[PDB]
Amino acid sequence: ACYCRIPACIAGERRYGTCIYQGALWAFCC
Repeated sequence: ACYCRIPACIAGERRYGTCIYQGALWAFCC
């Protein structure tokens, strides 16, 4: 499953792009 995370993805995940969500920037993680 994919999630938005600050400031990076958690172990096991990979960063696929960026989220713009509620005025902040996030790592898009899958």
